[PDB]
Amino acid sequence: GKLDATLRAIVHTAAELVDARYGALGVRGYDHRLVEFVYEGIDEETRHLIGSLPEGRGVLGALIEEPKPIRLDDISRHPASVGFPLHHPPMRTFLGVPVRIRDEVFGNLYLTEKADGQPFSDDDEVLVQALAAAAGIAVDNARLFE
Amino acid sequence: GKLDATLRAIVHTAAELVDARYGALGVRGYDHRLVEFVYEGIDEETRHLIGSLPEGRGVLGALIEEPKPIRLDDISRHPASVGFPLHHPPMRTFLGVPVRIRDEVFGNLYLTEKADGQPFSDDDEVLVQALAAAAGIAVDNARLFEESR
Ligand code: HEM
Ligand code: HEM
Repeated sequence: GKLDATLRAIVHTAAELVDARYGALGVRGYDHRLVEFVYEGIDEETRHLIGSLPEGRGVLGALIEEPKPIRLDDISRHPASVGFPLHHPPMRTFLGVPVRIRDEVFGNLYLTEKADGQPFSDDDEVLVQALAAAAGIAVDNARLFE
Repeated sequence: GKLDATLRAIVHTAAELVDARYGALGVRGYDHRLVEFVYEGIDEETRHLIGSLPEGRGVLGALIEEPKPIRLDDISRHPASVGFPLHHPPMRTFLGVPVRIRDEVFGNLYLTEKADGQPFSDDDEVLVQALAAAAGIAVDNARLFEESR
């Protein structure tokens, strides 16, 4: 539509910008279930194989509690990592930022598997922060929340 | 402090993702002159020989005085077209969107010359809009202007 289409554009744009194989952005509602879930790097066939949508339970729920960008050379190092459900493709390098405006958080933007086992840089972080802010404006524009 | 590197990254990713040969991002000051001019797709002979920075005099200011994106098959069939100074590459397809945040317009981001003479698409314009809004965030964060502080 308009939000979905802009969210998809951001995820695609961020992955390209930071040169990541995969990207997602989830936006969650009042019940903490997703309203918007947009992902890059995986076709519809593997998507259906993965099955359930994420619960945002580990590193990603660290991202929503904190407001902090999370930038990791290996996500399994992080205390709150829970690992991946079967068929989900393996990923180690992780760059995730919150999607936000004012003191409101809507969800997150996250990228994995930077080309060759290269770590994400701070350059990369600032770009993903710029795009996650563009995503905050887009959600706030669409309204969606009280 | 990364502002310039950020904009150069944005312009580069824009041009490539939309298949344009050329792309540029200009931010102007309170005095209507460029503060930042980022461009992609040209050598140094050429850049030196274009000479003078653009004044934002035609289609580029159409984007200035009213937001909304401009997407054209042929630059010269916009009633604002001024043309190009000598040495500047000829450009026919155009895709332009204002760079901005809140009620502030800091500049414009633009692409020309989709490969194969193809025209810019809606999807092309959506992506660029996304990158331009991120560029406005980046200009805003940089506290370059008083309506940021
Ligand atoms: C294509 C880009 C994707 C990226 C960048 C991505 C990222 C991640 C990351 C970093 C984790 C780590 C969990 C942790 O250790 O805390 C994870 C787990 C998980 N992912 Fe993905 N993912 C993608 C695609 C998908 C898709 C398409 C689905 C499902 C339809 C999905 C569903 C899940 C589920 C159910 C988990 C278990 C954790 C949870 O519920 O939060 N992912 N993903
Ligand atoms: C490489 C990416 C570039 C793009 C996409 C681009 C785009 C354009 C476009 C579309 C116009 C026509 C405006 C109109 O006719 O209404 C134009 C004109 C012009 N360009 Fe470029 N340009 C690029 C590079 C440059 C560079 C590097 C310079 C100077 C160093 C320059 C200087 C000018 C000048 C002086 C004009 C005449 C209009 C004005 O003064 O605003 N251009 N350009």
